[PDB]
Amino acid sequence: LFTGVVPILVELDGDVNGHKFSVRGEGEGDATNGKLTMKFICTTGKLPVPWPTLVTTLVLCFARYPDHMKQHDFFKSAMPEGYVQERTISFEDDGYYKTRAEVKFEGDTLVNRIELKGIDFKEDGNILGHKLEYNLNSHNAYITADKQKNGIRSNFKIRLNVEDGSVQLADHYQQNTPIGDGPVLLPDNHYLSTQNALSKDPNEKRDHMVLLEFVTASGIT
Repeated sequence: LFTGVVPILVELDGDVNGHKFSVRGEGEGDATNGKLTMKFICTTGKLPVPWPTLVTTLVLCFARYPDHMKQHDFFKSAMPEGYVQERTISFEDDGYYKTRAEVKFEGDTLVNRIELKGIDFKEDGNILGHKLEYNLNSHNAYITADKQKNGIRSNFKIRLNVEDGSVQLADHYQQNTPIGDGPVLLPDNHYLSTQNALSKDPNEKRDHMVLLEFVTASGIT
């Protein structure tokens, strides 16, 4: 199921401050090496927010969990029926993203289907005003079990690069639960670490993002 390369489809329907948009993505995942390769297209025209602010919303089941941590891989153990991933994201000095997603297999394809709402952004801020560099730093995230809520949680911060040279923080608050609320593997506390390279397709005319990404779990011997 995750042994070799798996095709991925991402579908995101959003609106920020009432501006409606949609993103579709295709690529593949290789959980053996923790590797993702994707191309995302804005199917509604110009993306009304910067692409770097959507990377975390646009499949942690492809993180590399080494052998000794397989008993702590919530994301794969919930497959193929899948999980719900929900986030609140607070942007420094600006608005909020509220996201709900279902991650599951639909046939041979791993599908991430997302709804996003962005509330109370400034029209002339860094997000709606498109003032971010086209880049995303490497980041770490602490993963904990929530036995009460039958799932896992994670709170982490992302550092966005602003075109004036400053840094803008995005505080992420995350919760995952299995689709169907059935029995859930409860991991011990551990970390996920991500590297991501954002680029462009020199022949693509639509608003788009090419992504190469590497995610690895650590923290349990």
